Amino acid sequence: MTEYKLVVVGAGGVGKSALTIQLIQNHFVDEYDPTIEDSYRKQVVIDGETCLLDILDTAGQEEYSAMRDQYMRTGEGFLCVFAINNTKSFEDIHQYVEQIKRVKDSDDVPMVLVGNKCDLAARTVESRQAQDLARSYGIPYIETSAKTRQGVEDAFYTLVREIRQH
Ligand SMILES: Nc1nc2c(ncn2[C@@H]2O[C@H](COP(=O)(O)OP(=O)(O)NP(=O)(O)O)[C@@H](O)[C@H]2O)c(=O)[nH]1
Ligand SMILES: [Ca+2]
Ligand SMILES: [Mg+2]
Ligand SMILES: [Mg+2]
Repeated sequence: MTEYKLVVVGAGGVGKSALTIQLIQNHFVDEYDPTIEDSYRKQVVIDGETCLLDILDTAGQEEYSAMRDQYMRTGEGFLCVFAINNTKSFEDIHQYVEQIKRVKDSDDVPMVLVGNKCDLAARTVESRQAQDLARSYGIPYIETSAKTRQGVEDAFYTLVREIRQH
């Protein structure tokens, strides 16, 4: 069966682990344990096709930035996550995308931009601001809440589907 190698990236605390754990294990992680680098795998049917999701949950803490090249070499598609209540995390998205593009030596890398924590009302990144950034990349923008599950499957499955247009 087809295996898809997904990598979840973004600034510390934007909800990468919570997003991944909600997809794979169907519960919300309320506590904040910073990640170094974890792996998850799951068999899912997407558009009538059985496939294996291999998901790498990466470190947002800048301390582990040296590990980025290795996983950007391996990953097939990148979920680029910021939190809609954390403008700096939105501003940090580009540093992840620029490096993925260098490492891949390509402008056409399967990616989805994700504005997470859309359940929270303290919004400082407006959806239109993120839409404009996604448009410049030529990639989808999808808002999510790892807490309520809104958009969680859509974001990951859209990323699968971008690796398939590729
Ligand atoms: N309300 C709300 N809280 C969320 C959401 N996603 C994550 N959080 C909360 O935000 C905190 C950080 O979550 P986490 O998933 O660990 O972020 P991270 O991006 O994995 N951090 P790191 O880069 O250090 O591994 C946790 O307390 C988590 O419960 C969301 O969609 N909504
Ligand atoms: Ca919980
Ligand atoms: Mg984490
Ligand atoms: Mg503003």
